[PDB]
Parts: sequence; C-alpha cells; structure tokens
Amino acid sequence: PTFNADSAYAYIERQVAFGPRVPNTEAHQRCADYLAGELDRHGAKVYVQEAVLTAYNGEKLKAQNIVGAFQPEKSRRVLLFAHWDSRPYADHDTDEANHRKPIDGADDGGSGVGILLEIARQIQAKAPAIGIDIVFFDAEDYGTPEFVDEYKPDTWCLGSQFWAKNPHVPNYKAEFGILLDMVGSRGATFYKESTSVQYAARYVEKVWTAARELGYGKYFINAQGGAIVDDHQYVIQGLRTPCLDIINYDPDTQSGFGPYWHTQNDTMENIDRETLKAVGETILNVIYNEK
Ligand SMILES: [Zn+2]
Repeated sequence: PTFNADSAYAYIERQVAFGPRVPNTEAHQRCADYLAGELDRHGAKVYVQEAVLTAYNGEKLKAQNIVGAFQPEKSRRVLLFAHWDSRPYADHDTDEANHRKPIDGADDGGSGVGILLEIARQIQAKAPAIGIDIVFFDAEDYGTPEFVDEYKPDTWCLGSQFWAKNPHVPNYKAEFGILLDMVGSRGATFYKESTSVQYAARYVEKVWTAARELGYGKYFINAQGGAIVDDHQYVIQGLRTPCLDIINYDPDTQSGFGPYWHTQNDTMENIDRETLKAVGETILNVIYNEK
C-alpha cells in the first residue's frame, strides 16, 4: 500500500506541539492520551502499562508503555516499536545554559512514533495477513546526562526494560521486531547496527534487501554502523525476540548521531518527508510480505 509521509509528518508535529514529552509533565500526559487514542482509532486493542520507574537520579518516573495490538487474535505477530518520551536534558547543547533543559525530541522520539502512527492507519485500511503489535516505549531517553560524572548501568530504556520483563500479554511472542529510532532527519543514513546484526541478522537482510528493492539503498546503507544501546537491546534480552534497530548513524560526529542529538536543535526544522517516506514504505512492504 501507499505510505503517507505527509501524515506521518503531521503526527510528529502533533506530538512535538505538546511541548517536550518529559516523564512527569503534563505535556507527556496529554501526549500519552493522544498516542493511545490514535492507536485505538485505527483498530488496535490498546494496552497501557503504568509503571513507576526510577531514573539515574532516583526520581520516580510515572511512565506509560503504549501497546497497540492489531488483530490480537492472530498468533503470528511482528513487533514494531519506538520510544516516545523526550529527554529532560539538552546535555549536548552548544549552550551550557540549555544542558538541564528538555528537548522537543522531534527526531529523537517523535519520528519513530509518527511513522508507526501512519502504519497503524495503513494497516486498518488494508489488513495485513500477520498480526502487528505497535509498542511506544516510555522513559527511554532519561539516562545519565553528560554533566553527571557517575556511571550507572541500564539508566536508558527504562520503559523497554519494564515491558520486556513484564509483557502486556502473558507469554508475548513476536516473529521478529523492528525498532525505529531517529528516523526523520534530513540526510539520515541507517547503517546495520551491530547488536541488530548479532541477534536479528536474517531480518536486517530482510529489511535492507526490501529497502534497496524499493529504491531506498541511499537510506539503508549496506555497511555496518555502531553498537548502540537502545530499546531493541532490552527486548532482545528479555524475550529473546530477534530485534533490529533502524537508527540514524552519523559517522562524522563524535557521538555517531546527527549534530542536533540531545541539543535544542532537535526540532521539526530537520524532519524530511523523504526520509520518513523511505522508512515507512520499506516496513509496509516487508510486513505485508510476511505470511
Ligand atoms: Zn535520545
């Protein structure tokens, strides 16, 4: 079917228009209703995991993991996921005055949700043969900031850790999983992420092959990228479900992400419909080609 990059663009704009999706803010709460409501409008049976999660600083985060289960009676299922919270710190900003102030997270948060929001629209209009679980993970981007010296493990991906050990349905199972992260920036290039190739090799090939078949090899690069801490690591760990990350890899930065990453430059100004189009068209092709 047709992926509407313009609609996925408006869904990103709608989230960011709330203000930053920082856990324990009202903008976060209004956005939680908005995301779950849209999933339900497009035929999903919606599950909201409310969990009080502890950030690196000991703060209790009132998180919502949002699960849209499509055709929930189908036993053969694919997991599509992304994080929806916005980081509380622009801790890589060039202005130190912004280091403890939140980011809009248009690309880091908004893009991966927005694409999956249009997917929900498309699969309500043309039901796929397989079941689809759309999962929006909370409290992914609240990890220890650069301006804190002490290291603690697993302070990122707080929501995906909870769900992976506490699924929304008992014995939840997916054939494989596809994570979308920072999938809207102008000039994005998604290299094959190392954790993905390790545990989801057959599906990295599935996604990268389909992407080139559709003409999106300029986006899905046939080369290896970084080893990345992301939500797909904790779903792999917890369910042993093979998961891949479609995540921007920027080889020119020290961090490996776009220059706006964890800055207040992560706004709608960077979102590229053609980047959105590539990712959305590719995933729609693969899921409808699952039997
Ligand atoms: Zn982030």
